Amino acid sequence: INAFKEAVTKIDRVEINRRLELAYAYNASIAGAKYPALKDPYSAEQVVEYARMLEVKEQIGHVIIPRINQDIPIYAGSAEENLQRGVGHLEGTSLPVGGESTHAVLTAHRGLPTAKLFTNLDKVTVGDRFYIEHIGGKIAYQVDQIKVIAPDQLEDLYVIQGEDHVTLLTCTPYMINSHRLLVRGKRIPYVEKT
Repeated sequence: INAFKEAVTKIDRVEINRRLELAYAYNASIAGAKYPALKDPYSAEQVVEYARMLEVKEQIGHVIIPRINQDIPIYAGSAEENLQRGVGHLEGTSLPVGGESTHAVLTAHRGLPTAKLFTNLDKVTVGDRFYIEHIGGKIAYQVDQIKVIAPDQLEDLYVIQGEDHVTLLTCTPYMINSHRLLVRGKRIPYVEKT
């Protein structure tokens, strides 16, 4: 929410860059494999510390989607704790700080009575934009692909070398959840202007 934007301003640029660098290294690591053992976010299988460097007052950034007027905190891992309050990052996929050979997967709950979250993620079209905001600032994506897969298929979630992507992942059809609707953005130039 607001505790992020503010809490961020209070941190020193050097500290920030130290922390971003640690994330880039993580990402470069993931990019390098071979394929990470990826695991259905929608199950208990046991706090998470992989993304400590990005963590600022519990979150690691914010996901903005103008088309559906959503601005949702992001939390590391996909524990139900976090899916109750916002989007959860899927451990094994790139940290959502961007860079070539990264593919971050962000996942969210549809239909919750508390928050809407990715409830209206079906209204998102190719062409649309969303933004990840993190300790580093705000980066921009343009939806380049929307795809419906079976729950045990994952090829679509891996890093694509030389490419910079973020996928918003939810369940589908609405209220049947036999499948997974993936909305994947592709990094585009964005000059944050006051």
